[PDB]
Amino acid sequence: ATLFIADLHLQTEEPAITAGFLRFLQGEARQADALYILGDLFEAWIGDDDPNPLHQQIASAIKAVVDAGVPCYFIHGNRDFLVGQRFARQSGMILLAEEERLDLYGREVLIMHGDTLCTDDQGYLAFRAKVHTPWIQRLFLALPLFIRHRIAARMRADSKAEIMDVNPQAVVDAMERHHVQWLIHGHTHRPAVHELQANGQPAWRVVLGAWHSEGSMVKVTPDDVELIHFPFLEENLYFHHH
Ligand SMILES: CC(=O)N1CCc2cc(S(=O)(=O)N3CCN(c4cc(Cl)cc(C(F)(F)F)c4)CC3)ccc21
Ligand SMILES: [Mn+2]
Ligand SMILES: [Mn+2]
Repeated sequence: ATLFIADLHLQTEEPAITAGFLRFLQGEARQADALYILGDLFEAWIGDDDPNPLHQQIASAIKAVVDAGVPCYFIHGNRDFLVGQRFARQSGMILLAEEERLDLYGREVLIMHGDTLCTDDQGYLAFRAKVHTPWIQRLFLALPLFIRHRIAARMRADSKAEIMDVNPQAVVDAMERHHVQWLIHGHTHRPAVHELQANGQPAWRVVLGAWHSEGSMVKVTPDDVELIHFPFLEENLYFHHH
């Protein structure tokens, strides 16, 4: 089985999500054929030279899965688009492009984070165009770490002062550009299975859920596609009247 997760938004202020991800990496991920992380693994990223200890804890936990024989892949999200090759080497993950076509047990599946499908939020897509410009990234990464920390903290507070869903035609355009009947993405935080038509045949868009109160993953087997929700920590059972 191949596993897909996204929108974990890991941060030191949310240790329960971190503990759930570590339990997921030590358990379910070890039995998988592969693990794909489709963006927004971290709530924020200002560069691989960030000494945030959470980054090294996550990197060593993913590396343990990679050392256990499970290849791990990463597609950038809107929050952690600055994740680079330094963290990829520390974690053993392979960085993929914003759109990838996979062969999962015979069926061709398109994977992406999903923010590029939300073409109705032109305010966001302008922001995305800027921060994805290579010379803007090189200039930001050259700034000192404490400057980058203060830039990110101010932009988060300013953005805090409602995620737009995908555009239906953008979905059709992507699945026809890649000639696929299956699409998996996250970003929108609306876990669902949508039926549509692409390339003159029925197609399906599978959406991952954010790790808010419980975990979320998509499991693709040769026999089916599964959207699975599970608790973060081990919910130890313990023991009404007639
Ligand atoms: C809609 C959306 O996605 N948002 C909204 C707010 C937000 C903050 C983060 S962040 O905290 O992780 N961080 C990432 C790197 N950022 C950056 C990068 C570059 Cl290349 C140039 C610049 C420059 F503009 F300062 F030059 C700033 C600083 C902020 C991530 C995503 C988002
Ligand atoms: Mn997200
Ligand atoms: Mn996102």
